[PDB]
Amino acid sequence: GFTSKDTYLSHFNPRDYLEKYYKFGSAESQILKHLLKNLFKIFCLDGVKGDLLIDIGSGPTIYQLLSACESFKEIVVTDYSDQNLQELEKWLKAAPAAFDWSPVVTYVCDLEGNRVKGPEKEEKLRQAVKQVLKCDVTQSQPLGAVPLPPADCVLSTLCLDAACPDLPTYCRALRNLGSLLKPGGFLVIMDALKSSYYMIGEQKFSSLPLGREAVEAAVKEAGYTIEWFEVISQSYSSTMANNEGLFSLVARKL
Ligand SMILES: Nc1ncnc2c1ncn2[C@@H]1O[C@H](CSCC[C@H](N)C(=O)O)[C@@H](O)[C@H]1O
Ligand SMILES: CNc1cc(C)c(C(N)=O)c[n+]1C
Repeated sequence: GFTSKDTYLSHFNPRDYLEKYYKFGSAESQILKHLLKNLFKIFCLDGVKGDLLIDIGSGPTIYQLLSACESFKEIVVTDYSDQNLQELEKWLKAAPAAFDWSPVVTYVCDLEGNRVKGPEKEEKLRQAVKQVLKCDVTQSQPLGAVPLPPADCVLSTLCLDAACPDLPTYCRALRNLGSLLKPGGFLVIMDALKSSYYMIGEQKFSSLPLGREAVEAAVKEAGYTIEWFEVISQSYSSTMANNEGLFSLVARKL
């Protein structure tokens, strides 16, 4: 009774997803602001840095990487959907048909103290992203046959509830992402709480409805130690999903 992963290849419209959730012109904008403040805190205020960050289930979005590119030499973006990766690549290659992230970029520049302007920030992100890869979090080797050095950080925003049909798969996915991480490496997860679906227009997608206790327990079971865990009550618009807030966590691999 859960969305099949092949539905992501064919029925997840990347430009419609961006239009629906990331236009930043709403509950969606309030959530985006909070996600950005947390990412800024992690990568710029806390010591989350290194040579390599792997972003898991990036979809067609870059917002989750804007603060990260200040702290990581290389960012690898990954997703199950080739269509999502193509939409991402349109922005990376600064193509005229690319999504306009400029209000989000400006917001991050403001958070970071206006040290740089939008164009410099976008260029820094474009230079950090060297690889755009296929991933499947449900597999023991999420990146398949593709070899990568162990990462300093694995980040995943709004992916794991959508990718995991049940709690045992969710715990296994956390172990699978851990295989990409160096010992003592950072795991950064942000996702919806108690959400059983989300919509992109008329297209419905399943979500695993987890509470904060189940998320914490799965992260400890998967071999991590939690540094901090935050719950926000703000939910997406009623037309989009049925979540009861969002969580953010930073953990280290044992
Ligand atoms: N098994 C799986 N492994 C990896 N990615 C998967 C997956 N099942 C679904 N996904 C991806 O999970 C994403 C959910 S959308 C979240 C996109 C983005 N990180 C954001 O913050 O908005 C989609 O891009 C979808 O292709
Ligand atoms: C904004 N993107 C969202 C939003 C929600 C609420 C869910 C979910 N897990 O229900 C998944 N995605 C990918």
